[PDB]
Amino acid sequence: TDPMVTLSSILESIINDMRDLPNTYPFHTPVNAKVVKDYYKIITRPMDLQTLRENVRKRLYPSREEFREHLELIVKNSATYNGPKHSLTQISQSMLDLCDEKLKEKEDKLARLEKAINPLLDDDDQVAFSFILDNIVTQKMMAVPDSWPFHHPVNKKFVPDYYKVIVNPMDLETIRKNISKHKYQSRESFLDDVNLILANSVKYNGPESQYTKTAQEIVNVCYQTLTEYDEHLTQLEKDICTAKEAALEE
Ligand SMILES: C[C@H]1COCCN1c1cc(C2(S(=O)(=O)C3CC3)CC2)nc(-c2ccc(NC(=S)NCCO)cc2)n1
Repeated sequence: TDPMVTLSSILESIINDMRDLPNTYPFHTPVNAKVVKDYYKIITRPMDLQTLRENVRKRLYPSREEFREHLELIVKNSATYNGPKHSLTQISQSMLDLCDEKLKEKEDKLARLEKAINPLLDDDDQVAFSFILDNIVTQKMMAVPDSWPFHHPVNKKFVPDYYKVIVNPMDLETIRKNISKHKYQSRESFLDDVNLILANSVKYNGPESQYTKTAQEIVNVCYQTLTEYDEHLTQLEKDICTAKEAALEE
C-alpha cells in the first residue's frame, strides 16, 4: 500500500480523538472573522482541527513532525490571542498533549511509514534526481512562451476569486520548493503536481483561454524532457528505490 495513505489515516484518527476531548469546540473550525472581529488582525497563520483534517486529506504531512507543527499552531495562536495561561490555551494544550501521547503510543509503526514516505538523508541518487528535475522545470518548462502566469503562486490582489475556486493551487515555484526538499522519489510523484497546474487552469481559465493552451505546452515540454532523460531517470529511480527498500527491511 501507499504508506502515505496509511500515515494519513492514523493522523485523521488522532484528529477525531482531539475533536472529542471535552470543551475543545472553539478549535473545531476556523474562527469566524465576522464574529471575533479582531482575530485575523493578530493571528497571521490560523489553524483549526477542520483545516488540519483537510491538510491530511491533501497528503500534506509526510511525517509526525510536520503534522505536529501545524497542530502546535493551535496552541501558539491561542496563547498569543487569548493569553498564555488563559483557559482555552490550556484546552488547546490538552489536544497537543493527547496527540503527543498517541504519536509515541504508535511510535514504531509511524517511524516505518515515515521511512517509506520520505527521501533518504544524504542519498547521492536522490540529490542527483532532484537536481535533474529542477532543470527540466526551469530551463525547459519555464521557457515555454508566455508561461509566466504559472511561474509563481497567484497573487490574490490580481485574481481575487482564485483561492475560492481552486481547492489545490499549484505553480512551478512550489514544485521547485518540493524539489529542494527531495519530495519526489519517482517521476510519478513529480508529474502529478505538474498536471495539476493544467487541471487548475482548465478549472479556472477553461479551454476557452490561451493561458490554458500554454498550460498544456508546459505539460508537454515536461513529458518530452522526461523521456529524453528516461534511461538515466529509470536507473536513478531504481537506485533510490532499492536503497529505500533496504532501509525498510533493516
Ligand atoms: C492566468 C491566471 C489564472 O490562473 C492561473 C494563474 N493566473 C495569474 C497568475 C499571475 C501571477 S501573479 O499573481 O503573482 C502577478 C505577477 C503579480 C502568478 C504570476 N497573474 C495573473 C494576472 C491576472 C490579471 C492581471 N490583470 C491586470 S494587471 N490588469 C490591469 C488593467 O488592465 C494581471 C495578472 N494571473
